[PDB]
Amino acid sequence: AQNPNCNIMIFHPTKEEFNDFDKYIAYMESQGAHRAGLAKIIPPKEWKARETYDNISEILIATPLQQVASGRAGVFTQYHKKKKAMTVGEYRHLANSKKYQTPPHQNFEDLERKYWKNRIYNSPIYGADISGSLFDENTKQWNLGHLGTIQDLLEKECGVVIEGVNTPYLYFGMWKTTFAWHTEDMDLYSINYLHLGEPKTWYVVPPEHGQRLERLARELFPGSSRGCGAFLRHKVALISPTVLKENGIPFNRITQEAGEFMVTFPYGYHAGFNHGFNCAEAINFATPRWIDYGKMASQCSCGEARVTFSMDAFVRILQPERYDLWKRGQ
Ligand SMILES: [NH3+]NC(=O)c1cccc(-c2nn[nH]n2)c1
Ligand SMILES: [Cl-]
Ligand code: NA
Ligand code: NI
Ligand SMILES: [Zn+2]
Repeated sequence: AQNPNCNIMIFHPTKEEFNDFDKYIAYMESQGAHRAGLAKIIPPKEWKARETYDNISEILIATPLQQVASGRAGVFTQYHKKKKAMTVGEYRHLANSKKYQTPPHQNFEDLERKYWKNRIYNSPIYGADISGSLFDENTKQWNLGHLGTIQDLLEKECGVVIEGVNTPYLYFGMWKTTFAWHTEDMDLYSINYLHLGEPKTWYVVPPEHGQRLERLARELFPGSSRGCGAFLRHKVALISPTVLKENGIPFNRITQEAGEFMVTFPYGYHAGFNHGFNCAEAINFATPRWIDYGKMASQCSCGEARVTFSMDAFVRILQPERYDLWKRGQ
């Protein structure tokens, strides 16, 4: 059995191995990468996403979000307060201001300690889920806007055409910008590229142990759990590595740097934070191995989670018994 301890694996594909995306995902899984929930892929030296990042300043962040915490340093929720629009250039200047800039620190571990000690006392601002892409159209390898669609995957595996599209999103982060514990919609894969800037630290729970995390979350956020049987779907709960370790929850951590890809695997819970101003791009995707995870994915039907149009078909076809109840929550 490959990677029995569910360690996060790091891959260094050659330029030849970088041609066929699906093939490489399958190769990583043949090595047990998925057991960890998250893998890092370092592109070959011959590859680049686009020529420069010199001309990105005019991109608009239509609704920046201020992430306001409640709770305690290691166990907190965050809610997203909407702010007035601003450009990426304006956001970059804000991230670098004395109020929001990354503090002096010795190494990634010192910064990690400062994050978990101090995050709740600040409210960082970020740009999230901005449809768009920064890959140049001439980048033919691992271009996140040119991947096979989930709708086509389902059609290929199960035989029926469905409506819906699948396009990338941009994220602009600053110090302490936080992504709460979650799996992807319908327990899809994700792929995540860090285009520019400071690092992003990730925490992940092996898929085989996701229920352990759920059980702990239920204990630590008891009101939220009563409100929804899949409340981690809401993407607002944080639990620190110290608290995870105290509670015996299996997990791993890794820092992604600019120029690196991260893949999350079906039912791999993840959370993390940004070290300073950065830009990432991400998209969900599927493979044949996802289908069984999609069939079995929990769903939030309390109303809070969101309205993702593309998800409808996925629930409708894979989860017919649940569909009407889920559709009401939409
Ligand atoms: N699955 N991918 C993610 O959860 C992900 C991808 C890119 C950026 C972020 C993110 N970075 N800061 N807040 N959220 C999350
Ligand atoms: Cl700090
Ligand atoms: Na470990
Ligand atoms: Ni995610
Ligand atoms: Zn819910």
